Amino acid sequence: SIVVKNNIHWVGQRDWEVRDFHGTEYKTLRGSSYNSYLIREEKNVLIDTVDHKFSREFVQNLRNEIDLADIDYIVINHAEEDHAGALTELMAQIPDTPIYCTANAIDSINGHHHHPEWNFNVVKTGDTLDIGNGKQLIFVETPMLHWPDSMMTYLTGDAVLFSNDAFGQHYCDEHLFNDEVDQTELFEQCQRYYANILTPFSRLVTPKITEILGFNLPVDMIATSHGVVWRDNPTQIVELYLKWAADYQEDRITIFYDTMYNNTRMMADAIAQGIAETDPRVAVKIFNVARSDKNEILTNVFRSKGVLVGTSTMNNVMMPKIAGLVEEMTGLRFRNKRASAFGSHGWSGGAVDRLSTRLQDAGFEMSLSLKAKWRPDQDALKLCREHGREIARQWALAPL
Amino acid sequence: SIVVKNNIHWVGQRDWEVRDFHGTEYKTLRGSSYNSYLIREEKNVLIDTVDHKFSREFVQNLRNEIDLADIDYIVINHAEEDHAGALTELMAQIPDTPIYCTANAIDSINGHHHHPEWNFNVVKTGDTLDIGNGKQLIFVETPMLHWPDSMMTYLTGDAVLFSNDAFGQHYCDEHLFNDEVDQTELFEQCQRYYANILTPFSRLVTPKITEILGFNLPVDMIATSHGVVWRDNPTQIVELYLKWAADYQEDRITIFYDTMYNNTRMMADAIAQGIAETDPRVAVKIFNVARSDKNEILTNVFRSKGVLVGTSTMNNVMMPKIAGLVEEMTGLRFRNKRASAFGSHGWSGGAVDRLSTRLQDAGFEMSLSLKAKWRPDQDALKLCREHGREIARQWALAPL
Ligand SMILES: Cc1cc2nc3c(=O)[nH]c(=O)nc-3n(C[C@H](O)[C@H](O)[C@H](O)COP(=O)(O)O)c2cc1C
Ligand SMILES: Cc1cc2nc3c(=O)[nH]c(=O)nc-3n(C[C@H](O)[C@H](O)[C@H](O)COP(=O)(O)O)c2cc1C
Ligand SMILES: [Fe+3]
Ligand SMILES: [Fe+3]
Ligand SMILES: [O]
Ligand SMILES: [O]
Repeated sequence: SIVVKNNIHWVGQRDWEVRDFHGTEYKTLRGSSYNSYLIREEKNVLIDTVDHKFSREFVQNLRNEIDLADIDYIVINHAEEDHAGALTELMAQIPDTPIYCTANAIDSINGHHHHPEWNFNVVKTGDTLDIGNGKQLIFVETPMLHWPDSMMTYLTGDAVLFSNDAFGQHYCDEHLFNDEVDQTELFEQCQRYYANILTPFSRLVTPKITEILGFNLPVDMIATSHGVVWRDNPTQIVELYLKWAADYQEDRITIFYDTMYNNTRMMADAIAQGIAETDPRVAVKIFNVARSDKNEILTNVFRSKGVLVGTSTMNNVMMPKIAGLVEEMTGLRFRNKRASAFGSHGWSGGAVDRLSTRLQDAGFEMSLSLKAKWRPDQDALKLCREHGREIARQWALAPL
Repeated sequence: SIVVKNNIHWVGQRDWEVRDFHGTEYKTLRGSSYNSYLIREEKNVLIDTVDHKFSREFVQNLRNEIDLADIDYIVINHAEEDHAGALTELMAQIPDTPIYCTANAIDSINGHHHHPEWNFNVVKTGDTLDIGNGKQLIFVETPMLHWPDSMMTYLTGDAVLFSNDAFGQHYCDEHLFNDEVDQTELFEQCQRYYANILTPFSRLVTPKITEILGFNLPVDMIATSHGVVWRDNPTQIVELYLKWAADYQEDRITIFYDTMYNNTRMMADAIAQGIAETDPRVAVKIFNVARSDKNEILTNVFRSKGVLVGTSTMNNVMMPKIAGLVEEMTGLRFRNKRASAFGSHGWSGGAVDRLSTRLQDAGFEMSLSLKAKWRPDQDALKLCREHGREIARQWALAPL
């Protein structure tokens, strides 16, 4: 274990190896950690657990810290596999230990573990749990941030906000605190996490933060369920979350596509040239969805004012990886972003129009599409380059 | 080179390494070959070329066989990259050599190579090209089998049908003829090819074969553009194509899904049990689309009377790999097949209904969906098992 502050002990698990989250839809290229906390005051309180893969390690490590029978309360901020996976193993040893969680958490905990006989205590925003020595826990409901059952737990005196998933990131490191790790890598993992997971709930982020700020609770540390404990200027990640939630965009355009004979790739590169020579302020990124990291593509979409998506026509429809990515973007609900579909075809085509419609269905404001037949010659490449110019002029944040 | 028959020389290229075709949408697990043929009678005729990766090897190997200036005619059955990729390199040495192809091939050849100054000769069904010694080429147009430009070339006397893509397969072997290779592996690669490439054009296969049969042309060998030369009972692959084109299905059900916490997987396995204990005649296959070979999944769909597709709800939509696969199936146009969508959800769900609709859009006859919340308990697994029973009864090819 590691001392977070005073009697707050980190009893979690580092994961140097993990690469796949949520099936294979989130790639953790820098590993992750599953943060669990044991508070030892007059009462002993366990906050969350860890991923099911480390269930036996978690309980054994917990035994080394404390007699399991001496644990008074268990707090479940969020009943996802990677935080509540070792719960069954733990409750098998101490089945009478009370669990404090939201009403929705009773449904999600019972939904996986199938042990409704456990002693649940529904908490709502403002509810308190005294743990002695003048300290108490204050619970804050945060539904759909990012699950119906989600909440945060605040510890008075020590002024530590146990935020669970919120403000966390998938970043594995031997050091626990934010000021002890690589700042660039930390930011990248934080932004990657928000972009790929929290984007659809951005409308809920600012009101909830505003609500919490109204509570006037001092914050010395933010202890999340993933990655570092924020202790040095801890509200920096809160400020980032406020920025990211406001339909975030930079002067940036992301271009991605799939291609069978590189015809659409040729179009994509020419489009990029047209943009770059029209608006020097715009940053451009290009990805082949079949050869690139999907989560990196989505992080760039999140960062972009607009996107261009390319596909050739394959059996009268679009290429499947493009269809898959557009479906996923539809779920993420990007806002105030623009889009244009492009691609090559052999005869009757149709995938470009089909893609433009689905981009619109995903919530993008659509500009005109760009089409070409077979491999673009010099004349066709000029048209693609002109398309990039036209797009750059239209999507300009400012004149010229 | 290798002697196919008499003065017909195989001047193609084996590809032991290739794993990706059409971007990454076709996995060639047993490599492939690109078959090109040089006929040396009174006239010298080159039939097709090879993939662009082996362009320099192709021309050099061709030089070792014949003075390039002595090549009289070039026949392009089909102007796809993997057959016309070395054409530019070749025509750079012999630019005056006439090219015989369909009208649509002029558009596809010029579409990639951008050399309209080449000497094209449009051929249509029944047209002939005398090459001396009492032998002639007879051309047969086969539009949308599988490209607009596609055709076949028949050589009289030797009775060899140069079928290009048709009846071919991605199977790399040192031996050239069908009777010299592993028969099981040959069948598997043949069926994999038809299922993943030719399925949407099945309605065109039987009429074209019937037309060709009416020509009463003797067939000693079928020399395709991929894999083996059919010399021993060569029409066996034609008979397979007739079977496969007739909305082919076996008493088989394919189940595939994606899952984040294995909840949908649990449903899939229970569904399979219900099927197996209801109808012993049905063969069942189960795939996780994120962990399986996509082309194998599609080959099984092709072989199946029906499918069940699983997804959990992810940000109010379906999992992207499932969305991608359903798009691809929409393009393949499977016929006379049934489907049922299933999956787990956390709260409001919606992906199962969404998937059922898109399966219907893909052309499947839909049965009722199966839904469950979080991880299925014993009661829920009984319902899933009952769903498999109900599906097995409904999709029964015969009573009981
Ligand atoms: C398997 C396959 C299916 C195709 N289906 C269509 C089609 O349905 N309609 C069409 O216009 N072109 C079709 N084409 C032609 C491609 O769209 C054309 O080659 C395009 O220029 C390739 O673009 P890309 O290199 O970006 O993949 C198909 C090509 C392949 C290889
Ligand atoms: C990233 C993520 C997003 C989710 N979005 C939804 C949703 O929008 N609606 C819903 O009902 N459940 C949602 N869920 C809950 C899952 O559908 C639920 O956990 C389901 O039982 C998982 O099924 P699986 O194990 O087959 O993936 C979401 C879960 C995750 C991890
Ligand atoms: Fe988490
Ligand atoms: Fe081919
Ligand atoms: O999580
Ligand atoms: O091909």
